[PDB]
Amino acid sequence: MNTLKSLRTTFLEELKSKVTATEPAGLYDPVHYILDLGGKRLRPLLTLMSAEMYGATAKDAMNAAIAVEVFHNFTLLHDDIMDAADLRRGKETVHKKWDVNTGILTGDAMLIMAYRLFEDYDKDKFYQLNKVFSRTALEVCEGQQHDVDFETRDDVSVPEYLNMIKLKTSVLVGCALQMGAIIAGVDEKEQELIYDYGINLGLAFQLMDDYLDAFGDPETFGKEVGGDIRENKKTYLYLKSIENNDCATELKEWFALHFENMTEEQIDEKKETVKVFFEQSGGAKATLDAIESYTQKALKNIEELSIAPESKKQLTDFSLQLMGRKS
Amino acid sequence: MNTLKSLRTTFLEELKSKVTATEPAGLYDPVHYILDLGGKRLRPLLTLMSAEMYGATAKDAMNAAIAVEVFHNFTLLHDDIMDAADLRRGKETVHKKWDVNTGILTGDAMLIMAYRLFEDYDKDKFYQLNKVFSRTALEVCEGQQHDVDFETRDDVSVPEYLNMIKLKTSVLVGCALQMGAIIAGVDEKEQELIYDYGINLGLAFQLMDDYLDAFGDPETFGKEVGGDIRENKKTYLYLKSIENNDCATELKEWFALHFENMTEEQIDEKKETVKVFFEQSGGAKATLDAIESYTQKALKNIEELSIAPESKKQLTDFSLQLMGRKS
Amino acid sequence: MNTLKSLRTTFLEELKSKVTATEPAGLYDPVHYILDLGGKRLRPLLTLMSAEMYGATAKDAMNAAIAVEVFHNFTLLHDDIMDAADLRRGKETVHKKWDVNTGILTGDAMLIMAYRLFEDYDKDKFYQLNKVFSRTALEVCEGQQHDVDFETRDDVSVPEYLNMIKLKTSVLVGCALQMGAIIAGVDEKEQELIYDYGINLGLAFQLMDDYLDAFGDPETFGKEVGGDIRENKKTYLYLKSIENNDCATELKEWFALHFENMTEEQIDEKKETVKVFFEQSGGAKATLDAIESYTQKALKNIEELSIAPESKKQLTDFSLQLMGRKS
Amino acid sequence: MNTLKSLRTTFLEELKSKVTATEPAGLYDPVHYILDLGGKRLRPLLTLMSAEMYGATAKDAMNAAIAVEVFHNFTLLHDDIMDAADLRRGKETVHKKWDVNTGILTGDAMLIMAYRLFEDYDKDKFYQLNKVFSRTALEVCEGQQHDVDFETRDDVSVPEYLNMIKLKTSVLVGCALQMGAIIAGVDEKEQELIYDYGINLGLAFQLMDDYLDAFGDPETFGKEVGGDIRENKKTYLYLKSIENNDCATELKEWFALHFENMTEEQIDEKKETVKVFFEQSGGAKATLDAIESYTQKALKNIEELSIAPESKKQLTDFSLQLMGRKS
Amino acid sequence: MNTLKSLRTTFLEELKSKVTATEPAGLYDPVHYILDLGGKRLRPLLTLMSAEMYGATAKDAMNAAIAVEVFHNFTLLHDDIMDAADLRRGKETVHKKWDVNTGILTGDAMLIMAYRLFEDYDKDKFYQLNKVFSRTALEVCEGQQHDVDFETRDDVSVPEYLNMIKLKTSVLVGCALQMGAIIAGVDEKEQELIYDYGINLGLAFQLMDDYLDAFGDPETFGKEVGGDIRENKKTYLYLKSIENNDCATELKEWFALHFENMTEEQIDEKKETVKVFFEQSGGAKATLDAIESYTQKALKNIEELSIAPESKKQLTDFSLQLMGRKS
Amino acid sequence: MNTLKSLRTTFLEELKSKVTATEPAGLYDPVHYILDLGGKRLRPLLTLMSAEMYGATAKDAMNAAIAVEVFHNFTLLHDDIMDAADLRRGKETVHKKWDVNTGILTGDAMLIMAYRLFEDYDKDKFYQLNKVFSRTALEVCEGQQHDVDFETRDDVSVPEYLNMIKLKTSVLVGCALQMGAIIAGVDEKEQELIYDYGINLGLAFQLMDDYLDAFGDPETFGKEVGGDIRENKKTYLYLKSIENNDCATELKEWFALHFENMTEEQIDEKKETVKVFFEQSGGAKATLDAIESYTQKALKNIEELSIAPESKKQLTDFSLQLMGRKS
Ligand SMILES: [Mg+2]
Ligand SMILES: [Mg+2]
Ligand SMILES: [Mg+2]
Ligand SMILES: [Mg+2]
Ligand SMILES: [Mg+2]
Ligand SMILES: [Mg+2]
Ligand SMILES: [Mg+2]
Ligand SMILES: [Mg+2]
Ligand SMILES: [Mg+2]
Ligand SMILES: [Mg+2]
Ligand SMILES: [Mg+2]
Ligand SMILES: [Mg+2]
Repeated sequence: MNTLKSLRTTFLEELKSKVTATEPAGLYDPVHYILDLGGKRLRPLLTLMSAEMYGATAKDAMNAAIAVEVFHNFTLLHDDIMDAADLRRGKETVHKKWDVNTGILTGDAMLIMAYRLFEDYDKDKFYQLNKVFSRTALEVCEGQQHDVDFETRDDVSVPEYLNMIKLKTSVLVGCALQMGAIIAGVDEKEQELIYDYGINLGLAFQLMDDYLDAFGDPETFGKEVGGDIRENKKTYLYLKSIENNDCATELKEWFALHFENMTEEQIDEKKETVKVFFEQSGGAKATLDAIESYTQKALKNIEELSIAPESKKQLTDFSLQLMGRKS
Repeated sequence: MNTLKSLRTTFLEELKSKVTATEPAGLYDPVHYILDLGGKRLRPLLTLMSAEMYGATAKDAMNAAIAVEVFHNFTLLHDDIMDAADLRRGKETVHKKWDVNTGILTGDAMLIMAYRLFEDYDKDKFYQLNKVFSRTALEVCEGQQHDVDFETRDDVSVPEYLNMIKLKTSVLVGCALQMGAIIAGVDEKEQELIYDYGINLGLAFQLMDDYLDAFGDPETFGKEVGGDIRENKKTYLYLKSIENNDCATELKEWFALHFENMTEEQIDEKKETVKVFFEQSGGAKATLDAIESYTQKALKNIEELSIAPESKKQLTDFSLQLMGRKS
Repeated sequence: MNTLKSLRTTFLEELKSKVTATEPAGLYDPVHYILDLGGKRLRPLLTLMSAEMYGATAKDAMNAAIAVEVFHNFTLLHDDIMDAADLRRGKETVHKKWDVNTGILTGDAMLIMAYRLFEDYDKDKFYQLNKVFSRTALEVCEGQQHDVDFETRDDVSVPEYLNMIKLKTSVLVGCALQMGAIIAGVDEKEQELIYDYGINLGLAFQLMDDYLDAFGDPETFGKEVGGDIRENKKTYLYLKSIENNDCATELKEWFALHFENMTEEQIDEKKETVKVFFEQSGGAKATLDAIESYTQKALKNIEELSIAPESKKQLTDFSLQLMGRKS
Repeated sequence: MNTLKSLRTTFLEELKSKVTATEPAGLYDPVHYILDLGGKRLRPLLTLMSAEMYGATAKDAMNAAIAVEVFHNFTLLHDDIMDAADLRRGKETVHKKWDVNTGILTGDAMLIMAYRLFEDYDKDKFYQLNKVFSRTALEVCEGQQHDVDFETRDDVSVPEYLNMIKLKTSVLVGCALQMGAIIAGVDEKEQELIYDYGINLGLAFQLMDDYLDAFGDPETFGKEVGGDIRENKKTYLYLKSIENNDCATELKEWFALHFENMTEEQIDEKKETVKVFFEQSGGAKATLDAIESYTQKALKNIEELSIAPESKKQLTDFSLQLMGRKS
Repeated sequence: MNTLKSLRTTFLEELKSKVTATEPAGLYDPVHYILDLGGKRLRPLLTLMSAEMYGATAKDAMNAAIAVEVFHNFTLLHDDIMDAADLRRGKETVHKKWDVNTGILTGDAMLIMAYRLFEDYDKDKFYQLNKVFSRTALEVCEGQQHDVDFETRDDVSVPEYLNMIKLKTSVLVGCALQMGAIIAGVDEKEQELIYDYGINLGLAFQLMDDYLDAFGDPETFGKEVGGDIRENKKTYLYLKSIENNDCATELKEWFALHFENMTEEQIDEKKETVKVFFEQSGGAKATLDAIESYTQKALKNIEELSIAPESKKQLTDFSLQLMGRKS
Repeated sequence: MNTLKSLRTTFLEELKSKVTATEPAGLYDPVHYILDLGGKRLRPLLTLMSAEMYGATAKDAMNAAIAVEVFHNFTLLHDDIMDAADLRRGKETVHKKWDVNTGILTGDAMLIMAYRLFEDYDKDKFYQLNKVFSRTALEVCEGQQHDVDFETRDDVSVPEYLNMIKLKTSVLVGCALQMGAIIAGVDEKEQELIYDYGINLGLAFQLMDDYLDAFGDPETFGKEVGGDIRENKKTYLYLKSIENNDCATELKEWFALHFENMTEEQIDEKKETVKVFFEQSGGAKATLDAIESYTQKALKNIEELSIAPESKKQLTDFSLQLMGRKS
C-alpha cells in the first residue's frame, strides 16, 4: 500500500473536490467546518489501504472512503450536541458556533451526503456498500443508546461494556475495511475476515482510549485527563478495578460524587485518588492486558488475510503504530 | 387501484410486521410510538397506488412504501425538536415524552431503518430507489434550512417561498409516487411524469395548509388556528396580502409583534385583525386561486400518465378529495 | 357534646391564649399566619368532642386539641413547599410570603411546639398522648412518601391507594379522637374503638375529596376543579374508571399528557373529557359507593362506642353533615 | 466511664440494631445514609458518659443517646438544604443524592423517630427526657433563625452572637449530658449543673470552630478554610477584629464583597488579607482567649459535679482533648 | 392660540426636520422609532400654546417644544426597561425590539439631544430654559425613586403619594408651559404662575389616570384595566379606599397577593372585587372629588394669567377637554 | 500650575462640599458611593490645570471640573451595567450592590447633576460650557455604540478603531481641557488648540490601556491581564497583529473561541499564546510606536499653546508621567 502520508494527501485533495455543496450556507457551512478540523483520518484511510491490498486503486475506493469520513463526522456532530461538548480538536463544536438546530439538521444532511457518495459504484458494489454501511450505522446508534443506558445502571458487566464499545466504536472500523474489500471485488468470506481484523483493532484502540483518558499525557486543547473519572463513566479501567474487593467500596463511593457537587480541587483529588486505585487494584494492568490481547488477535487476523506478505507487514506495523508500540 | 381504506389496512398490517426492532428499548420504543400516532398515511399510500396503476402489486411496493413513512416520521421527530413542539396528533412529542437526546438519536436510527427497507429489491430497483430517495431527503434538509433563513429576512419573494415549500413538503410527494413507478419497472421519462404530478399535488396541498392555518375550523387537539400568524411565519397568505399597498404597512406592523411580548387576548386580536387584512387585501382569494391553479396542473399531469383511464379517474378523484373538493 | 360552633369559639380563644411565642419574628410570624387562615378546624374539634362524650371537659382536652391543629398545620406548611402550592385558603403560602427556608424551619418549630402542648398532662396521659401522636406523625410521613412513589408508578392497586390515604389523611382523624378518649381516662380497648371510627370517617372524607376534586362546585379562591386530572393524580375516581376495559386505554392516554405540554383550552378539554369517562366508566358511581360504604362503617362504629345515646346521635349527625348529607 | 472508643463501638452496634425502619425506601433510605457518614458522634457519647458517671449503664442510656444522634442528624439534613450544601463528610448531601422534597420529609420523619426512642423509659424519665429534649429542639430552631437574621444586619453585638451560638450549637450539648443524668435518676439541681458544663463546653467548641474555619489546616474533603470569610459570616473572629478602629473600615469593606462578584483568586486574596487583619487587629488572640475562658469555666463546672474524682479526671481530659489541648 | 390640530401638524413636521441624526443606526434607529409611536403630544403642545398666548410664535418655541418631547420619550424608554414593559402604544418597547443595553444607551443619547435643542436660543433664554429643564429632569428622577420606595412600604400617606406624582408626572407639565413663557420673554413671577397652572393640571391628569386604570373602558392594545390592582400599586384610589375601616382589612389582604401566585381568573376576580371595594368604600368618589378639585384650582390659575381673555377661554376649554369633560 | 497633589486635595474637598443631595437615599446613596472609589481623577484635574495655565483660578473652574467627574462617573455606572461588570476599583459595581434599575436611574440623575454644576457661570461661559459638554457627551454615546457594533464585525479597520476610541475615551479629555480655557475667557481658536492636545493625549492614553491590558503587571483587584484577549475585543494590539499574514489565520482562530466554551486553563493558554503572537507578529511594537507617535503629537501641541514656558514644562512632564515615561 502507499504510505499513510501519501494516502492522506490524496484523500484531502479528493475530499475538497467531492464535497462541494455550498448553498444554503446555513446547512452546508458547518459541513465544511467539521471536515476541516484535521487529525489522522484513520477511518477513510483503512478503506483506501483495504482497496490497494486487494488489488484496486485508492482512486477507485475514494468516494466510499469519503462516505466513511462524512458518516463518522455526522456521528461526532450529533454526539457533541448530546454530550454538550463545547470544543472539538481545539475549536468550537458546531452547535456552539451556530446552534443546536443547525447541529441536528446539518448532521442529518451529512448522513444523506454519505449515502450519495456510493452512487458512482456499479449496481453490485453499490448494493453491497449500502448494506454493510446501513447495518454499521444502525449498530453505531445501538452502541450510543447502550452507553446512555449504562449511565443509570449500577450493574454493568465487562461483556456488556465490550459489546457496547464494539457497536459504538469498532463496527465502523470493520466496515471501513470491508468497503475497500468490496470495491476490490473480494468475496463475502474474505470481506468478513478483514471486517473481523477491524473489530479486534477497533476494540484495542477503544480500550487504549479508556486507558489514556486516566493515564494519558495532558494536552490543554486535547482530551481532558480524567474526564471519564470526573463524569463517572464506567469504562474498562473502572469495571476491572472494582473486581478487587479491597478497592471496590471506596471506588464506588468516589463514582457516586457528581462533579457539579464538587470544587476544582475536589475533582483533581478524585482523579489522583481514583488513578491510584486503578493501579493498586490491578485494573490498570488488566486494561493494558486486554489492549495487548486484542492487538494480538488483530495481528493473527492479518496473518490469515488473502494479501501479499508486504501488505501484511505494512498492516502489522500500522496496527502496532496505532496502539503506540514500535515496528 | 384498491380503495385508500383497503391499501391503508394492508399498509398498517405490513408496518407492524416489517418494523420489529425492540432492543435497546431506549432507541426503538420511540419508533413504535411515533408510527402509532395514526392519520391518513398519504405518503406511503401514494407509493402503493403508483405501483398498482403501473402494473405491480401493493405487496411488491410495500417495503418502499414503509421506507417513505419511516422517512417522513424521521423528519417529524427532528422537526418537533427544532420547532419545540409539545404535542403531535394530540399526544406528547418524542422529545417531551423521553428527552431531546432520544429524539436526536432515534430519528437518526429511523433514517437508517428507512434505507434498509430497500434491501429486498433487485439491484437495479435498489439503485434507483436509493438515488431518488437520497436526493429527496437532502432536498427536504435544504427546504428546512430555507424556512429557518426566512425567519430573519424581511424580504422574501413568492418565488423563493414556492421553492422552499417545494423542497420542504412537495419533493417527497413526487418521490413516493416515483418509487412505486420504479417498482413497476417504468422508464425514467414516465417516472418523471408521475414525479411532476406529485410536485403539483404537494404544492396545492401545502398552499391549502397555509390557507387553513388562518381560516380552518378549530380542533382543540388539532392544529392551532392562526399559528402561522402568532409566529409571524411569512406564508403564501401573508406574502400575497402585502402586495396590496393599502394593507401592507399595518400587516408588517402586526408581523413585528412577537407573541412572547403579548397577552392571550392581544394574540387573539392579532389573529382576528390579520385574518380580516388577509380577506380585504385579496391575499386569501389569491391563495385559493394558487391552490386551484396547482390542482388543475396536477389534473393535467394525470391526463398525460401512461395508466388506464380508470386509474386516471381514481387519481383525479383522490386529488380532488385531498384538496377538500368533491368528485 | 357542645355544638361545633360553641367548641370552635372556645377553641379559637384558647389557641390565641396558648400559642404566644413571638420572638424571633422570622421564626414565629409564619406560625400565627398559618393558624389564622380559618376554616372548620375539624381535627381539633374531634379531640374536644371525644373528651366531652367520655366525661371530660373541653377545657381538659384543649392543650391536646391545639397540639393536633398545630401538627396538622405543620404538615400543610411542608406540604405546600413540596407541592409548590402558591395559595392556601385564598392567601399566599408561607414559602411564597416569606421563603422556602422559612417554611422548612418554621414547620420544624411547629412540630416541636405541638409536642410541648402535651406537657401539662399527668405522666400517664402524657405518655399515652406522645405515643399515639408520634406513631400517627410517622404514619403521615409514610403516607406522603407513598403518594410521591405513586407519581412514577403505572401500576397502583385500589388496596395500595386506600392504604396510602389511610396513612396520609385518616390516621390523624383516629388519633385526634383517641387523644380525647385518653384525656377522659378511657381504656385501650375503648380508645381503639373511637380510633377505628376516625379511620372509617377519614377514609370516607378523603374519598369525598377525590370525588369533589373532579365533580365539585367551582370556587375561584377554593380548590381548582379538575386539579387531580390536570396533575394526573391516580385517585380512587381514576383507579375505578380504568377497571372498565372500554374506557381504560383512552383514560391512560389522557393521563399521559403533562399539563406543561398543554394550553389552557387543552387542559379544560382534558378535564371535561376525563370527567365524562369517569361517569360513563362507572368510576364516579363506584366512588360514591365507596364513600357511602365507609360512612356506614363509621355509623356502625358509633353504635358500638361506650357513650350516651345522645352522644351517638350528635356524632351520627356530625358524620352525615361532614359527608354533605342531612340528619 | 468506659473509653470513648468502647462507648462508640457499643453505640454503633446499638444504632444499627435500634434504627430498623426500611419501607418505604424513599423515606428511610436517606436516614440510614446520613447516619452512616461517620465521625466522632460526640453528642450521643456525652449521654452515655453522663449516665455512667452518675451510676447508670450505657445500655440504660442507649435509646436516649440514639435519640440525640437522630435529632442532631435531622438538624443537619434540613440545614444542608437551607444552606445549599453539596457535600457532608466527603459525600453528597441528602437533597443532592435524592432531592429537596426527600430532605424535607425524611428530616421530619427523623425528628419523630427521635421522640419515639424515649418510649421504653419509665413514665417519670419519659416525661423529663421529652421536656428537656423539646425545649432544646425549639431553642435550636431559634438559634438557626437568629443566625439567618444576622445575615442582613450590619450591627451584631458579641452578646447577641454568643446567645445565637448558645441556642444553635450549645444547648444540645447541655441537653445530651442532662438526659444521661435523668436516666441515672439524678435530681433537677444536679441535672442543671451537668447541663451548665455542656453549655460552657459547647460554647468553647463552637468558638474553636469559628477560629479553625479561618486558621485551620486544609482538608480537601474537609471544611473549606475561610468559608466564613468567603460568605461574610460575622463570627466571633470578625466581631472582635472590628473592635479595633485601625482595621475596622477595611474589614467591613472586605465583608461587603459577595463571593459571586469575585474570581477564585480574588476570594483567595480576600481570605489571606482578612486572615492577616484577624491577627493584626487582636481578633484572633481575643478568640483564643474566649475559647480558653469557656474551657476553664467548663473545668470549674466539672469540679462541682456530684461524681467520683476518677469521673472528673476522665471528663477534664475529654474536655481538653476536644479543644485540641493535651491531658 | 392656533388649534391643537394645527399646532400638532406643525410640530410633527418640525420634529421630522430637527431630529435628523441617523448614524450609527444602533444608537439613533430607536430614537426615530420611539418618536413615531404617535398620540396627543400634550407636553410639547403646552410649550407652543404658552409661547403664542404670551406673544411669541410656535416657530420661536419649536426647538424647546421638541426638547420637551425628546425628554419625555427618554423617560419612557428607561421607564419601560425598569418596569419590564413589553409594549408601548401597541408596539414593542425599545428594549424588546432591540435589547436592554440599546434602551440604556439610546435613552442617554436622547437626554443629551434634548439639551442640544436649546442651543439656538439667545444666551439669556438658553440659561433660563436649561435651569428649569434640569431642575424638572432631576425632580422626575426623584419622583421615580419615591414610586419605587413605595413598593416596599406598607405605610404611604396621601400627602406622600401627591408629592410623588407631582415630581414624577406634574413638574414636567409646569416646565413645558414655563419654557414657552421664557421664550416669550415673560418675567419670573409670570413664569411661576403658568408653572403652577401646569402643576394643578398635571395632578388632575394623573389622578384621572389612577381612576381610569381601575374604571376605564378596556382597549386591547391600550392600558390594561386593573393593572394598578394586579401590581398592588398604592394609588390615590387605594389610599382613599383604605381610610374606610369597614373595607381596609380585606383591601390590604387583596393587596398582599402577588399576581405571580395567581391564575388569570383569580386576577380577574381580584380586579372585580377590589373595584367593588373602591366604590363601596367611598375611595372612587374621593378620587373623582380630588380630580374635580385640582381641575378647579387649574381653572382659577388660568383666570390670573397675564393673557388675553380669548387665551383663557381656549386654555379653560383645553383643560376641561383633557379631563374628559365638555366646554 | 499647582501640583497634581495640591489640585487633587482641593478637588476632593470641593467635591464633598458641592455634591450634597442625600434624599431620596435610593437615588443619591449610589452617587456618593461611585464618587468615593478613589484614583487619579485625571479628567477634572485637566480642567483645573487648563484654567490656571490660562490665568483663572482652580476655584473659578471647580464647578466645571466637578461636572466633568460627575459626567465621567455617570458613563462608568451605565457602562458597568451594559458590560455586566461585577467590580470597579476593588468594590462592587452600583448595579451589583443595589440593582440594575438603581444603576439606570442614578446614572440618569448624575448626568443631570453634571449639567446643573454649570449654573453659577456667567451666561456667556454657561453657553459655551453646555455646548462643548453636550457635543462631547453625545460623541461618547456614539463611541460606545461603535464599540458594540465592532463585536459582530469580522472586518474592522485601524482608522475605524481610532475613530471609535477617539469618541469613546478621547473627546472628553479634550473637552475637560477646553472647559478650563472657556472659564479663563480664552477665544475659540485657543480653546480648539488645547482641545486638540487632549485628543492626542487621550488617544495615546487609550492605546497604552490596549497595550497594558495584554502586557501589564497583574493586580488581583486591578484590571485582569488579558481581558481584551479573553473577550475577543479587537483592540489596536490585535488589529496590527493580524496585518502579518504569518500570524493572522491562527490569531483569528484564537479570537473565534468564546471564553464560555473554555476552561480556566484554556483561557490562560489562549492569553499566553495570543500574547506571544502579539510580540512575534510586530503588533506589540506597532502599538508602542502608535503610543509614542500620539505622545509626540501631544508634546508638539503643548509647544503651540498660548501659555507660559513653565506651564508647557509642567504639561509636558504631566503628559510623559501619564504615559509611564520619565521627565
Ligand atoms: Mg472524539
Ligand atoms: Mg467513549
Ligand atoms: Mg405536521
Ligand atoms: Mg410549513
Ligand atoms: Mg388542604
Ligand atoms: Mg391528597
Ligand atoms: Mg457540620
Ligand atoms: Mg455555625
Ligand atoms: Mg405611559
Ligand atoms: Mg404612575
Ligand atoms: Mg474603567
Ligand atoms: Mg475600551
